[PDB]
Amino acid sequence: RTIGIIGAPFSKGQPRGGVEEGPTVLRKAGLLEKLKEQECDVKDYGDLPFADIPNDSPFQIVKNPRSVGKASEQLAGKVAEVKKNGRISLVLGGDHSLAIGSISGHARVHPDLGVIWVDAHTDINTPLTTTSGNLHGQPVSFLLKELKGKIPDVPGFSWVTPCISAKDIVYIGLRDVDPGEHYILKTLGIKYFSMTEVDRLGIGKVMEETLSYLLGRKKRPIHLSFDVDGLDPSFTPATGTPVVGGLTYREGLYITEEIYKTGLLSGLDIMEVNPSLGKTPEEVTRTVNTAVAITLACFGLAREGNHKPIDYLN
Amino acid sequence: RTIGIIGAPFSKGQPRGGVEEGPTVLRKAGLLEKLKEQECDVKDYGDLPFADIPNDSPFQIVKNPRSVGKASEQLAGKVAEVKKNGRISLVLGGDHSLAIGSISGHARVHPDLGVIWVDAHTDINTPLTTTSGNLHGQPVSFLLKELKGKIPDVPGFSWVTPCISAKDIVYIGLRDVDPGEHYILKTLGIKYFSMTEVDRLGIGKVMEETLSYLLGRKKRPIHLSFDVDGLDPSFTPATGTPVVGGLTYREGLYITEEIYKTGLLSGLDIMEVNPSLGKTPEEVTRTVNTAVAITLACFGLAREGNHKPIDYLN
Amino acid sequence: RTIGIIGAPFSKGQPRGGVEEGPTVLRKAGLLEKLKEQECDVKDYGDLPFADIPNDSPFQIVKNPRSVGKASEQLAGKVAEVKKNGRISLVLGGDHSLAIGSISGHARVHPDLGVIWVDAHTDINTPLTTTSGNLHGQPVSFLLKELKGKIPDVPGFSWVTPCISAKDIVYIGLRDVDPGEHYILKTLGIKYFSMTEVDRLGIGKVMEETLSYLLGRKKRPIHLSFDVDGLDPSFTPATGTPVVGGLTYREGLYITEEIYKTGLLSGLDIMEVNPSLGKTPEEVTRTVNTAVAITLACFGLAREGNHKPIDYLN
Ligand SMILES: N=C(N)NC[C@H](N)C(=O)O
Ligand SMILES: N=C(N)NC[C@H](N)C(=O)O
Ligand SMILES: N=C(N)NC[C@H](N)C(=O)O
Ligand SMILES: [Co+2]
Ligand SMILES: [Co+2]
Ligand SMILES: [Co+2]
Ligand SMILES: [Co+2]
Ligand SMILES: [Co+2]
Ligand SMILES: [Co+2]
Repeated sequence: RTIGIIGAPFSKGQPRGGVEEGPTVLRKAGLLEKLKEQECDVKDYGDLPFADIPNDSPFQIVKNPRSVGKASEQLAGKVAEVKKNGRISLVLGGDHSLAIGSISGHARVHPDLGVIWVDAHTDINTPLTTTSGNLHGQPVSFLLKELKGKIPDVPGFSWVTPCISAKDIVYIGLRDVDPGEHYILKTLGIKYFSMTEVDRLGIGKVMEETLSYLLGRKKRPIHLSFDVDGLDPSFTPATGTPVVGGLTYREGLYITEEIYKTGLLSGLDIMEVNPSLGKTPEEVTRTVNTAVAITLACFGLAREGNHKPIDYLN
Repeated sequence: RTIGIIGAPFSKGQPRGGVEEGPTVLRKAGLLEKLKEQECDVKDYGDLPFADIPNDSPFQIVKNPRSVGKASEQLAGKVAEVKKNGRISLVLGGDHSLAIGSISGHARVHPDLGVIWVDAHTDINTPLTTTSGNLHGQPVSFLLKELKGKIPDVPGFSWVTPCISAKDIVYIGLRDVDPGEHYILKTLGIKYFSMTEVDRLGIGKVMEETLSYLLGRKKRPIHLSFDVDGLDPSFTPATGTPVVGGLTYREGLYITEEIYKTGLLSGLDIMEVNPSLGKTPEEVTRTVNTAVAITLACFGLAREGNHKPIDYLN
Repeated sequence: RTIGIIGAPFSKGQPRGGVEEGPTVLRKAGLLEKLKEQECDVKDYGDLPFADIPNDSPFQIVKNPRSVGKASEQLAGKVAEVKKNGRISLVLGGDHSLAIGSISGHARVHPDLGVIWVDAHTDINTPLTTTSGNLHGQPVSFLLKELKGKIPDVPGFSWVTPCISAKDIVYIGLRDVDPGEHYILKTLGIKYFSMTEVDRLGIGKVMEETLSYLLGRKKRPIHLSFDVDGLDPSFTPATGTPVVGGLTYREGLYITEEIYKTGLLSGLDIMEVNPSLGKTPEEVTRTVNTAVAITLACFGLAREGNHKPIDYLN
C-alpha cells in the first residue's frame, strides 16, 4: 500500500511525559525501512512541530485543553494533506487525544469513513462526564455527531466538527470503561466487543462481525485507531494506562491482518507507546517491537507468508 | 447482590500451612470495600474460629480427619445461617476441603442447588481411593449421593449427609485427575470440561453448555466452588498444587461474568489461596489480585463496564 | 501404544551446536520411564552413532550436505527397522533436517502415510530457493514428489526418493515462511493452518479439519513431525529459531491428544530442542518439560485423566 507517515510527538492528553517519544523509538526500530522492505511506497511527512503553549490552565477539570486542541488541529490538517496525496496516513503518536485530529482530518477527504478502535478503553468521556480530566480519554466524544450538544466549548477546540455517527464505529478490546462512558455506549447504541465478547466469540467471529457491521451496507474507507494498551501488558507494558486481561499478540496481528485484507484501510493510528514507562530496557523493546509488528501487518505482512508475483522455482 | 462473607482460615485439608491466611490477605486487598464500591450489600460474618484438635491421628491414610470434619461442620452451620438471612454466602477459605461444609450448609436451605466446580482437580477421591490422604482432594466424594456406600465412617464426618447427585455438578478446568477419580467420573456419568474441552469448544460454548446443562430443566440456586489453582499458575502462583496449562485470567472472568448474569448465584467459595507459597511478594499480590477480580465479577463487575440507573449526560 | 525410541544427536542441519544434546536431556527428564509409567511398551534403540564427516564443504550455499544426508540416511534405516518391528518410531532429535530420514524410513514400511508438521516454519526450501543454506529448513522439499525435478543432486542425498505428495501433508503453526516457501505452498496447493488460521478457527476446528483432510478418504498411518519452536517461546525458549506468537502449551497438548485418539500415530519426531540456548537453567527445564508433556500426550496421557480397565471403587 501507499503510506503517508506522520509523527505526532504529543503528550498533553494525559499526565505521563514519555509518550512524545513514541515516533522516535518507533522510527528507530526501523519502521520506515521495514515497511519499504515490503511492497510499500513510503513517504515520511516528518514529526509535527507542536508549538509549546505555556498558558493553558484547566477548563473546569479538563487539563491542557489549548495544547491538546491545537496539536489535534495541526494533525488534522497534516492528515487531510496526506489523504489528498492518495496515501494511507500512518500517525505515529503520543497519547490517544490526537485521534481527534487524525480522524477529523481523514473525514475531510473521506466523510464516509468507518472507524475501528482497538483499545482497553472507550475514550468517549465528554469534558463533563470525565473524572480524570485527561483528554486522551475523551477523543471519541468530540467526534460523535450525536453528542453534539453535550460537549462544552473547550478552549482549543473551536475548529472541531463532529464527523462520525455512533453507527460508524466499532470498539474491540474494552476492559476498563467508566460508568459515564458505559452509559453513552448503551444510550447511543454503539457496537463494541469488550474482552467479554472476544472470549465468548473468538477473535475470528469478532472481526467477521466488525467488518460485516461496517462494510455490510457498502464499502467505505477504514480508519484504525490502535491504542497499544489494547493488547495485554505482557506484550506492550511501556504504556500509560495498562490493564491486565488484554488482547493477545496473536489476536492483535489477526485484527490487523484482517483489516489489511479488506483493502480499505486508509487511516491508521499507533498510539500510547511510552518508552519511559518500561521497567526494563526489554519491556521497552518488547512494546516497540510489538507496535511495529502490528503496523507491518496493517500493510500486508502475513504470518502464512508473502511472495512476489514471480516463479520462485522457475 | 446481597452478600454474606464467611472467613474460613483452615489448612488441615492438605500439608502446606499458609492457606489459613487466605481470608486475611483477601480482606486486606480491600475485598469488602471493593464489593461495597459496587451495587453490593455486604455483611461480614467474620472468620470462623476453628478450634485446635491436637489429638487427630490419621484414619488409615486420611490426614487430620477430625480437624477437617469439624471445620466443615462449623462452616456448614455458618453458611446455612447466611442463606437463611437471604444472602449469598462468600466463603474466603483455606484449602478446598471446606467445600464439604460450604455445600452442605447451602443445600440445607436450598436442596435444589447445582454446583459448578472450577479447579485443576476433581477433588472426588474417597477416603479409600486417595493416594495422598489429603482431604482437600476428597470433598466431592463426601457430597455425592451415589457414592453413599463407598465412603467409610471417617472420624469427624458423622454429621455429613450426601446432598447432591452426580447430575447436579459440572467441572471446568480439569488437567490433573487421579485414575480412581477418572474412574468415578466415567462411572457416575459426571459432566465435565477438562482443559481439553475448553481448548476444543472455547470458553464461550463451555459456559453455554454448563449453564444449559444445570439450568435447562428448571432454574435453581447455583453454588460456585472456585479453586484458584484452576487458573493457570502464571496468574495464581501462590497456591498449594499448581498445574500448568490452566484457564486464563480472561477465561476466569468470563466464567464468573456468565454465572453472575444468570442471577442465580447463591453460594461462592474462593479457595486454595496460599500467600506463603509465592516465590516473590509480587506472585502473592498477583494471586490475591486475581482472586479478588474473580470475586468482583461474581457480583456484577463487568469488563464492558457498569453504570447506575441514571442519565449520565443529563 | 508400542514404542520404538530412536536417539538422533545431530546438529549439522543448522548453525547452533547444542541440539545434538536433545536426546540426552529428554531421556534424563525421565521420558522412557514416564512412558512406561503409562500403558506403553517401550524399547529403546539407543542414540544413532553419527560418524564425523570432516570433509564436507558447502554445495553452493547448502551447508554440511554430506553430514546431513548421511545422518538422515542412517536414521531412515533405523526408523524402517522399528516399523518392521511393529512399533511406533519416536525420534528424539537434534535439528529438523533429520525429518528427511525419519519420514523416508517410515514410508518404506508404510507408503500410504500422512504427515502433520507442527512448526513455526514450513521447512520446504529447496537447495536452490534457500537463503540461509541451513538444511533444517529444507527437509520437506526433499520428500515431496512434485518437487522431483527442482531438487539438485546434493552430495549425501543420492539415496533419497521423494515419498509423499503435496496432498499428504498438513502444516500447523506457521508464522515465519520465506517468500520462496510461500510460493511453493500456493503453487502445490499444500494444506496449512498458519497462526492466522488457528486464531480464526480455534485449535479445535483446526484439528478436525486436519484429520478430516488426511483421513477423510481412508484411514492411514500418521507421521507427526513436531518442531518445538512451533510452540510459543514462552514455553519452549531453548530452541534455535524461536518466533513469538506461537501455539500455546494447551494447543500443543490438544493437537497431540487428538492425534493419539485417532489410533493411527505410527511415527513421531520431537525436534529442535537445544539445551545450550536456554538463557537460564529454568528455560532449559521449561523447554524439556514441555517437550516431554507433548510426547506423553502422543501416547495416551489425557488431561481429563486416565484409568486402568478395573473397578476402582470395587
Ligand atoms: N484512556 C484512558 N486511559 N481512560 C481512562 C478513563 N476512562 C479516563 O477518561 O481518564
Ligand atoms: N486437590 C488436589 N490437589 N488433588 C490431588 C490428588 N488428586 C489428591 O487427592 O491428593
Ligand atoms: N527452519 C527454519 N528455522 N527456517 C528458516 C528459513 N526459512 C530457512 O530456510 O533457513
Ligand atoms: Co487505552
Ligand atoms: Co485509547
Ligand atoms: Co485444585
Ligand atoms: Co480444589
Ligand atoms: Co521450526
Ligand atoms: Co522445523
